Amino acid sequence: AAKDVKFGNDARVKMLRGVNVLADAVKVTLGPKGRNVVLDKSFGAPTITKDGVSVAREIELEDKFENMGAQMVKEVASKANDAAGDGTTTATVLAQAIITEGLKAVAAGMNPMDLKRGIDKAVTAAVEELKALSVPCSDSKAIAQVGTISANSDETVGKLIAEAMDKVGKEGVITVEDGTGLQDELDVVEGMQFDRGYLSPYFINKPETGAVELESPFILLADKKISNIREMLPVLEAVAKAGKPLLIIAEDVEGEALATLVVNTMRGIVKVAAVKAPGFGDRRKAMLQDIATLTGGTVISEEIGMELEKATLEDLGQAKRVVINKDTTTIIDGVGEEAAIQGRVAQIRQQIEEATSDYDREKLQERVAKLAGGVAVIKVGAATEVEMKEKKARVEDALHATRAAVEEGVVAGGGVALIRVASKLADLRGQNEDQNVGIKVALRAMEAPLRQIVLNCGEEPSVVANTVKGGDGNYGYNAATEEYGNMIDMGILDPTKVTRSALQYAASVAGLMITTECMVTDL
Amino acid sequence: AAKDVKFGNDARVKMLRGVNVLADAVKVTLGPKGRNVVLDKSFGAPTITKDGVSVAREIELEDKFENMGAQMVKEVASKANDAAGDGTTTATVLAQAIITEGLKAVAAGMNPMDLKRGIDKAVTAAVEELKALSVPCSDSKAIAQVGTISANSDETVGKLIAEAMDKVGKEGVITVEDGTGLQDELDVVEGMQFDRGYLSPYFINKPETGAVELESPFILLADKKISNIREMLPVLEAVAKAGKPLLIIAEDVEGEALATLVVNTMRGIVKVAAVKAPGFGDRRKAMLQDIATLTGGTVISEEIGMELEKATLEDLGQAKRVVINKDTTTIIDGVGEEAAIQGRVAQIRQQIEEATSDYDREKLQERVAKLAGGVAVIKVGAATEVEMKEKKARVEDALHATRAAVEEGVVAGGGVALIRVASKLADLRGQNEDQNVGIKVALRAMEAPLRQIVLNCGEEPSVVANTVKGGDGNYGYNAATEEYGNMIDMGILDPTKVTRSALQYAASVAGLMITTECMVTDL
Amino acid sequence: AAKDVKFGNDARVKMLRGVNVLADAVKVTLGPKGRNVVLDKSFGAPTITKDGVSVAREIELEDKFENMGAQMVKEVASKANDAAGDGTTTATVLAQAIITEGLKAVAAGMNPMDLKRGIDKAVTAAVEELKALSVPCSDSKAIAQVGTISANSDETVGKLIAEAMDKVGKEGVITVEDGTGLQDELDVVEGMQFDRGYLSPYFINKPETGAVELESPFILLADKKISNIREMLPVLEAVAKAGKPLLIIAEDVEGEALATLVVNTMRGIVKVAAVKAPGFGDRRKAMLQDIATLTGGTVISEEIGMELEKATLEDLGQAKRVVINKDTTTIIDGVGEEAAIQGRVAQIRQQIEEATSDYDREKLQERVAKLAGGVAVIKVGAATEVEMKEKKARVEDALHATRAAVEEGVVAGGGVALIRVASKLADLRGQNEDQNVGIKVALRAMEAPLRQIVLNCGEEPSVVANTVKGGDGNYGYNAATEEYGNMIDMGILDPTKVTRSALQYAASVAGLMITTECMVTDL
Ligand SMILES: Nc1ncnc2c1ncn2[C@@H]1O[C@H](COP(=O)(O)OP(=O)(O)OP(=O)(O)O)[C@@H](O)[C@H]1O
Ligand SMILES: Nc1ncnc2c1ncn2[C@@H]1O[C@H](COP(=O)(O)OP(=O)(O)OP(=O)(O)O)[C@@H](O)[C@H]1O
Ligand SMILES: Nc1ncnc2c1ncn2[C@@H]1O[C@H](COP(=O)(O)OP(=O)(O)OP(=O)(O)O)[C@@H](O)[C@H]1O
Ligand SMILES: [K+]
Ligand SMILES: [K+]
Ligand SMILES: [K+]
Ligand SMILES: [Mg+2]
Ligand SMILES: [Mg+2]
Ligand SMILES: [Mg+2]
Repeated sequence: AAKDVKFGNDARVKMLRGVNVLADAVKVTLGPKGRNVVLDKSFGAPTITKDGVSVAREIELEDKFENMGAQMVKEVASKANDAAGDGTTTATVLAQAIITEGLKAVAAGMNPMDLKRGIDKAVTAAVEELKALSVPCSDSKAIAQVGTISANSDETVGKLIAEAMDKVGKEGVITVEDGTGLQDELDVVEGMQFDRGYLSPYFINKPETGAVELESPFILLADKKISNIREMLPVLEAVAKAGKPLLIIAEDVEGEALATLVVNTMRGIVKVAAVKAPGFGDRRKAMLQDIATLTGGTVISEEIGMELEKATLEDLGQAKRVVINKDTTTIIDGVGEEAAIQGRVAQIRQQIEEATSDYDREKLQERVAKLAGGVAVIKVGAATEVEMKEKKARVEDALHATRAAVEEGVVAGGGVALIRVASKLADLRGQNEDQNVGIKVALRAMEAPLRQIVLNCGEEPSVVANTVKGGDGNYGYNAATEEYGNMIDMGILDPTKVTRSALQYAASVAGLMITTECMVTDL
Repeated sequence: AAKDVKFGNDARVKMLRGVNVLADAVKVTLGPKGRNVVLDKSFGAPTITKDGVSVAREIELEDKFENMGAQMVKEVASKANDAAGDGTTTATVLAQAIITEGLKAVAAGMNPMDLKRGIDKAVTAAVEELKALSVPCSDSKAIAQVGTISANSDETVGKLIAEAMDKVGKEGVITVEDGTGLQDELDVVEGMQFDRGYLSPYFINKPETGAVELESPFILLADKKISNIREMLPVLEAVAKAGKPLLIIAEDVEGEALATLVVNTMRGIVKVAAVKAPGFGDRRKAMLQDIATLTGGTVISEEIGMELEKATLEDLGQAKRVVINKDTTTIIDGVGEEAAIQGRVAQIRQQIEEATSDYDREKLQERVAKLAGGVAVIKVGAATEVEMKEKKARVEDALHATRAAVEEGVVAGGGVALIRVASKLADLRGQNEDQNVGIKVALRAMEAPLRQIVLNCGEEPSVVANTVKGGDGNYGYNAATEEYGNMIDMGILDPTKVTRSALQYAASVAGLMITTECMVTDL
Repeated sequence: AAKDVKFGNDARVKMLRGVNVLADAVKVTLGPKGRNVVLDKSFGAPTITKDGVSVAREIELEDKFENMGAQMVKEVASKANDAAGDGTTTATVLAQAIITEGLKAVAAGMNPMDLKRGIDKAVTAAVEELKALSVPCSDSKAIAQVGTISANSDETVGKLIAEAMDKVGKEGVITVEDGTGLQDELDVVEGMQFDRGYLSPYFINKPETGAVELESPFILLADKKISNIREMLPVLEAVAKAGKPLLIIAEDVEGEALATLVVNTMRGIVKVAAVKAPGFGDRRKAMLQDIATLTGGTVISEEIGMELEKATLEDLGQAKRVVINKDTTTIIDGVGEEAAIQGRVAQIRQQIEEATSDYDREKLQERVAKLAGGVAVIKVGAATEVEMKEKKARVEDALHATRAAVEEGVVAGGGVALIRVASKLADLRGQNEDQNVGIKVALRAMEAPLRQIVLNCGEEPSVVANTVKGGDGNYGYNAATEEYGNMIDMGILDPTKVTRSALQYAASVAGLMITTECMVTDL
């Protein structure tokens, strides 16, 4: 339609106003003294959340240019959540700081593309320095502390994540689920996990988490590809009568003749989903057989000659809970048979003892790790649904933070790591003066997380920032106890991946936004 | 769409205004001198109710932030009703008191997260002190008094509930249904009850009670699920000939080829429902056989070879009334042969006389308890429909309260138990000063139920609260007779579960609500 | 008419909003890095001013409660201007800080009357500590530095004021008036000054400074008070034909038959003013004789028999410029006769050498000091009228500040003195806790001038405030050079009277305002 076109400082201040609205709503949640945000939901009760990305996703403005800025900066929280699942508030705070300082430099007549280049150079240097001063979470062994910090100083959540990592392994699969009591529970049970996603965007359930849940579902397995509808239509009727939702693990499924027909068949009463099969050839068949044995099902094949028309409900597999996400799909609890599971584990161990191929060896080691470790389910204890959603979000944040910590390491929390890397980059220079000003903009924005943490505590951010900058190493400000000390010793640890990702995404988006002179939107 | 975003005290006062609107409407109903609320119904006559959750569910505000506050608080009454079925007004009163005091503390600069932690610590301590203060309802033997208090001092309702618990046992199943006369009736008849729910969210009938009623229905039983629904299609038409609702008890039934098709088939004249069967394997088959014998029906099986195509209406089961709820589904009066029921009971008793396995022992004991106890139906007597709805709500409250009393115990009513536990927690302290303020907020809110009860009587709540606090034990204030005395002696008994649940849910929601600094809603 | 009535926090936030509007407009002008405010004038060009009281007087809000707050704080700048003629921005900043912190304490449930009592106790203690901390400007001898600081670091203005004080004495009268060139001129000329005001409030000219000006005026002197109007009507006609404005000096004149008649006679072409004469009886006659000899005029008396009807234009006195103010009326330049002036001075000196009465001695010494010192005139040099008004305001501020400095002493500038006295009052306590919180409010608000000075420089106020508080003595922050050092050594000196008065007026008004629970205005 007809477009409103704005130029220069008018467009820039409107975009900054939108960025500020989103970033203020998100930044009120930063740190231990960060507060909560109520998001009105079109379905049911409002959501109370301390998660930056949840607040960011819900922000949309009446003013179109302000909304444009809000959406562009909301991309920062979205990317931070997608990458690290944590630090979305920090990423938003950093993006707002870079935007504000860069727009100030633009108003000083400097070339915004050179400012963007300086910001990018500073952020590359800072990512290198973050890697340099990162400390492995195996050496530090503070997975509980990382989980506690990421769960808003909830020591019980961090202890639970630490116990789950001690039980199913630091790389084992852990899933956060809604509990039934008022207490958080940890249950290590038998399950399977494969890194595959749903093949239909309309499969998403009523919750907007992006992943679908199947309660006591029906597992279907097939290594070959079927053509005719009427061949497996009686199987569709049998599934429709089993009472348990259908999850199909096949090589690949379209939506032209299967998803469209079923979506025109239902109004949404039963959630039927299909997933891809990791690997190919012999590996796909062997993983399918393992999944069938875990769930008590069977896998059809051309060589076997078994047809789906003769398949019964008892022949097919059954589970208790399945979580299907784009990144990773996990069958949480498949009944199957414990003796069968143990026998399959022993058989795969014997196969390891037999085979010698390097790729086969590593895939068999992955298989035995998946089977022996099982899954660990953390049931969130909460008296109400709003408390359940809040605590589950915090536990998922702690889970993501602990995974990122054991993957990439830890650094001093409370914004201290960014302060230290900015201090180490004081002598960084660019090609020209505008690049140097962009570098200074990035370095000053690197203090914004600590300053916002301190602002949320009601203290004076400049004094605390100066005291931290005057220190060295992991010296910083415990905002919970409102006192200075060694951040590592006090247990305030941030995953290096979370900090690095927040900085990188904030920098990319914000540096792009400071280079804008014109904005085109609808009237 | 575009979002209105509010921050700090403006958001908090709008949230509190919504909370106050909902809580005032709910709280006018508290205590013996509490009054009624008329809720306008889009269908039929308005509903007159003294039930806090009924008033709460009907509250929705034009202002969006006030509406958010109202919805969050309405969650308290919803959770209290779901858990204890009583005390929703007390839960709302407690939530409003916690929110008001906690928002006052937040306005005093206190960190709301620490206030929430202090509130949670105080509420955990008070739950412990309520458990300690609780007295078993078997020892006290005041089920009639509990039912009388929960029925708004209706001694006839309490006496009826006491007689029903004396006849079918304290754990026997009791259903409240509309009568035909102007007097309340108690009828102990043969029936069955299994803890299973409906498999379709659209199965809810015209009444919004959440449980569906089938009048003189037709019972269908099956332990195995056939593939295609066209096989029983003749049985479906045979059912469609006889105007009896079809309740199908099976292992599990989906809805994407049976419920969706039946929804597209009929417009809702006569209803058909499907439910799960308790147990699995042999236990499920035994339960289905028992239900069929109670209702005079038959159970199909693969081993038997009896196909549904040969099934007739006479072979299938039949009942007089069935109430299907998510928590528990009960067949009130299955139309079956009395001699057959007695013979089945004798055969089962012989099975106890033969069986010895501990799990089999307990399941057989449950079977004989369910069969011998039967069901007790309370026919609510009322001249008009509005009086019927009001009295039925009160009798359901009394039933829930008596169940909670025989389950978890009783305490002094009139808010005296919360006053006593708050007095016992005067020396409770948290980690810091804000946590201590949160504890004091929780303790002061624990007085709110008694104060609101006294306000509804027109007396001065502070004087009565001080007089009660100056006493000890079960000393409190009979608001019906407007005089002080031992609450247990005067029969003002509250179930411990009801009090504890009201406190826990009010605390969870209100503590989360005082921690909000930003609110995002539609414009 | 009909009244809008607001209560509690709604009234308080409206009042605070008005206070904030006025104080923000005023506070943008504080310190060496303070900027200017453009005030729209209904007559002619807008005025550009760095004066806090000029901005404050021009502020009036559409909202009535915000306007009430604005008027109440505008009283602070008005009182500071009336008392010290300087520090009105500091007084406004202090008042805003006291109001903000005190309203925060009121929102914390604290008694505002006790907060006001604590504020008053802290401010009394701080006035005492300022008196102790003050250093005489005779010992320091930094009148040039005081004038430079008060003229917004205009060293030329401070040097000019210092030269004028060296010439006509520190107590000699100095008048700032518009020049004709682009350079500031200092002219020590013969004149007189008596601490008397105009007898009519309608005499105020179009300029709003409150002091009327007569260009080349005609001086009339009289000691005896005649009754009728026709007696001096020939004198009035002689003045009307003379062409020079009339300034009458007498005992006392009403306005029933003279001011009203002269107001109705003309429309405002040439102004005619009447003023009191210093002293009484013989002293009044001697003062009138001295003034007449200075201006070349004559004084009528009953004993002399010289009637006003016989007075001629040559007999009456004449001057070149007259400025009349309520506080003090000064005849700037009267022609008279130099030989007559010298003869009168010698005669009065001989009278001193003759008489011996202590009161006569002191009055004669005052007379000879006034005659010998004469007057100093500072001609403000500016190319345009807007620059003229701005520079004249700054020179008048410097003049007032130098007078206050030689009267009451100096302290460290840049808000350092208030910081030091707040540090000294750290252990001050009141009767109760609310009084102690009021004391803390006053002590925190006494940091506001330095913090606003630093904010106007674009630096971080908390860091500079902490650095200054960590220092001792006159150590502070030169905001012009942006570096720390001894405030006295760098010549940043504030008159002790200016600082003390700003604190006292801010405290009185702000403490009264924090005690308000209801506001009544027009709708
Ligand atoms: N006690 C503490 N003292 C100081 N800083 C702390 C403390 N606890 C946590 N932090 C810091 O607060 C930040 C985490 O706050 P928060 O979890 O609200 O934001 P986030 O991780 O950036 O985003 P998200 O909302 O996506 O989780 C990290 O920088 C962490 O190191
Ligand atoms: N005669 C009485 N004297 C004093 N308190 C009484 C008396 N009768 C009942 N109460 C008290 O009144 C409260 C019950 O009020 P009411 O039943 O209206 O609300 P509720 O139990 O909170 O919730 P709901 O609306 O769901 O029933 C309990 O605290 C009970 O102990
Ligand atoms: N170079 C300087 N460094 C630090 N502080 C300074 C400097 N020059 C002046 N100041 C301080 O700035 C303040 C004067 O500011 P300003 O004159 O604008 O306001 P004011 O005196 O409060 O009122 P008004 O507007 O009526 O003159 C004093 O506290 C003075 O000591
Ligand atoms: K956050
Ligand atoms: K009620
Ligand atoms: K000023
Ligand atoms: Mg986090
Ligand atoms: Mg009740
Ligand atoms: Mg000044």
